[PDB]
Amino acid sequence: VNKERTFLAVAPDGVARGLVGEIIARYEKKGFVLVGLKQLVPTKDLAESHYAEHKERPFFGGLVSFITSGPVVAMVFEGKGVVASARLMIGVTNPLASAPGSIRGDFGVDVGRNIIHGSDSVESANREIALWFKPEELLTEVKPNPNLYE
Amino acid sequence: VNKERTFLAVAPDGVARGLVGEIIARYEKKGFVLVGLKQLVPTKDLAESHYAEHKERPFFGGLVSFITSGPVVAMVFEGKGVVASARLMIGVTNPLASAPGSIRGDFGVDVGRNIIHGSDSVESANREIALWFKPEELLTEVKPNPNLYE
Amino acid sequence: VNKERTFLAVAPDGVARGLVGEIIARYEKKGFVLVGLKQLVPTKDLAESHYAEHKERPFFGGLVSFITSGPVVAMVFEGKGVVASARLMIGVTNPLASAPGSIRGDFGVDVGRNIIHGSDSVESANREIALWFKPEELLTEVKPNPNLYE
Amino acid sequence: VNKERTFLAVAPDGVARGLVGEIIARYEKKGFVLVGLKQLVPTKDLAESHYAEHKERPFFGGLVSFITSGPVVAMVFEGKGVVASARLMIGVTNPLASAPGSIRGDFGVDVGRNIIHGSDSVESANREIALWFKPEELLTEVKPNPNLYE
Amino acid sequence: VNKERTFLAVAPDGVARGLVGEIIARYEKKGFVLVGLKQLVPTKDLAESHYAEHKERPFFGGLVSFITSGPVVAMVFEGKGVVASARLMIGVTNPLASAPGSIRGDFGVDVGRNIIHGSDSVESANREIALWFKPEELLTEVKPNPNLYE
Amino acid sequence: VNKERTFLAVAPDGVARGLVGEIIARYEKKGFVLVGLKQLVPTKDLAESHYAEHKERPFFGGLVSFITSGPVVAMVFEGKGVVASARLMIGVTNPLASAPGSIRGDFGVDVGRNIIHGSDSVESANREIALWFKPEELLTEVKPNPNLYE
Repeated sequence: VNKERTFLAVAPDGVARGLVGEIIARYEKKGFVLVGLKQLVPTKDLAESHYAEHKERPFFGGLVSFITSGPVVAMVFEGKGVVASARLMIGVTNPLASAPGSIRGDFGVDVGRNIIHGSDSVESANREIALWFKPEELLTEVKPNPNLYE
Repeated sequence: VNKERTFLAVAPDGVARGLVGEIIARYEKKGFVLVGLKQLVPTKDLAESHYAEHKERPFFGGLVSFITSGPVVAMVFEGKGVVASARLMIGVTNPLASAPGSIRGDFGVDVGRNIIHGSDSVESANREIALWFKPEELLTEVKPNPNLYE
Repeated sequence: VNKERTFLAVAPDGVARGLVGEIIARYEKKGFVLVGLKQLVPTKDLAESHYAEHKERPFFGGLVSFITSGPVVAMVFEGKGVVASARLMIGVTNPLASAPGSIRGDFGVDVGRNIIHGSDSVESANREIALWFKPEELLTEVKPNPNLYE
Repeated sequence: VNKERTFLAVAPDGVARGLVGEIIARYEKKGFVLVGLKQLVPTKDLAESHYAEHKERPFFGGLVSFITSGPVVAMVFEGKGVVASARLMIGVTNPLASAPGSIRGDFGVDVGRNIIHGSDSVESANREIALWFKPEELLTEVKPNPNLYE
Repeated sequence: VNKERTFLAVAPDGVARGLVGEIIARYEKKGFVLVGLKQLVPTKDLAESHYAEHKERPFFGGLVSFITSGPVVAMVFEGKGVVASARLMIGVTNPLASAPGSIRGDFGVDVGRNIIHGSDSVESANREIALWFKPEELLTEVKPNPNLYE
Repeated sequence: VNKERTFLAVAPDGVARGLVGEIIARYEKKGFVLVGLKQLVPTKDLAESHYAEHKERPFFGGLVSFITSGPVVAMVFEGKGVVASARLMIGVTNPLASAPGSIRGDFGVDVGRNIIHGSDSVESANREIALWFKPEELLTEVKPNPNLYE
């Protein structure tokens, strides 16, 4: 379905470096539709749930600490295969090993400061969206450019 | 003061044409700091107050109708002389008469579809910000790049 | 009317410097629709008529000589106020005095090599189009992005 | 030989989305020389021959139908290894699986709307060029930037 | 003469903000040729002579202090009317009043941090070049793109 | 360590094609810090040592001849994993086989004219830096953007 959605968050380092518009521009050009958008400084509560998956790891605390250290730009994009597509556009965990052309490949150098996060699955996406956004904050009726899907 | 703020709104046509990231990128590069950001579909109530200034004019109704016809990306930027600066970067009322380099000059062709709106004064900016944003939605402590102001 | 059209020609120097896509991209982003397009090496006959206006001037010969010295990319764009708009985007006769943001302002330095030409009027545009293109080479039914005109 | 040539066609969806200049700009920057260029609305006849290879497949009809549904920008580029090079720059069949940096990777989301087509071989290129262009429409003497080949 | 030259210096703030390549790219695209280039941290001695013109003004000290506070990228560009042209591309003294499209117009907000300096005259250019560069550091034989001058 | 450094040289073909600013801009955006920079026309002596590794090969002479045929822009960048990172951003030996997004992938077509060179190892980097730069020409105290490393 072309109605798939994913959650993307530009971390405090991405915001601080002025990469928000550049990042949004990439997904806009790809043809994905913005369904939700907002800047905010996450609470520890939100941060702990978002990173629940790494809670057994020692670096979990560092993650939670940083994400709540400054403004975060939260977004929801809609489109066919957007979850996997968004991840490909982001690159890999290590920005230094990410290919030129991808977001982290073009702008990142440290794992601990890798600019942006994207849901790694539909289930994960579903969870994160309901975590960061209230249903009323999401576009209900969505219509991509008419030249995008056959 | 470098703490001046202005209200910018990418109208439904700007959003529909995928120009949000491109527009945000311009103000980010200029050095202005994003203090508020969110996408939404404005209510007639919000739309009528926002355009209060043209309420005696017949085109007022067309304005209100269009702004509420689709998603709008609302933003607040902070910085020295940002109100006047943002307007210069946008161009003039008629996109066709706007200089290449400005937003409307580069992307617009019709007055009725001129992509983005920016407060025309500090007083107007003050009013519009409190209209579109709740205080809790705005960044309290702001810190621009350290190489921007002497 | 939003059906106005203008003739644009990237001269041999613009082509040689690889500026064709960059130039077309500017008018595409503005919202104008490509109605005709083709690369060719103009004949002296076509060149003399195109520059008829300067035929009494001594530099007329230099113009005709250069335009026929290499490939030229001929185009027709459609849209509201496109004739005047296209000229503004091009800049002024002297590339050095053209504003940054305009085509010649960004890429030119010599009057004798000013990259591109655009009709200076509707009447001139009408004449040039019929000069460079056969009616069958022009798009009949044109439809701009639906978010461009109110 | 640096005189190799390939056929590239921006499909109706690429044209409709205003990606022509952007696409041409990529091949220009790479150093390839434009030998042929023109916009046109293909006839069913031309469309059926162009896609002859898929004529035994059921999706063949959909291909022919779409390519003839709107304007197409046809081009011929010359240069060393241009056929294989152009394909790499385009990406793979599925735009969603194409790498960021490639044309489809940056702008496409659906197989049925993958923006551009490029010959997959020299033999195929030879055939397609003679299909879309008349010999008189192609540049005879070509000269790339002098700093491109040793 | 197309052999005119001007001195351009990206101040410590321009370097710190990662705008060097972007700035050089603008003059390269314009067609001007780089005749000298180097990064360095200026001595007070060099700084005082460079700003000699403002030595009677109280802000003179602030200028000298800042330019020597970090790395500076010094460059010399050659071309027709480059001195006046370079200034137009830079913008005006107040970055906030500079037009979008110009360097300061796109990236600056404070007079005290206006990214780059360019000689304001041929005489001034002549003086500054001999101030920052040794003759052996400048290209002797220069050859612009052959499609730039008639 | 985030203090790793690598040597990058834009060959005469890269300079001649006006790609210096574009190339520097890529490494600046990545977050690497410029520690050394200068344009020069290398002597045969410098050229022979730089290419010492291929001195037993017949193409060695062609390398030395070309690098000394025109201006070269020499640079030193600092950052975590910059040596390997810079190579990834450059692409592979054959520009035609380099991925879109990488420097050679976007701008090159011939092995003998592949725009830029980057040290292939820390040891090689150490050697090349001391070859092209004098210690006094390199920045001593370096400070990347504060949002780059955790």
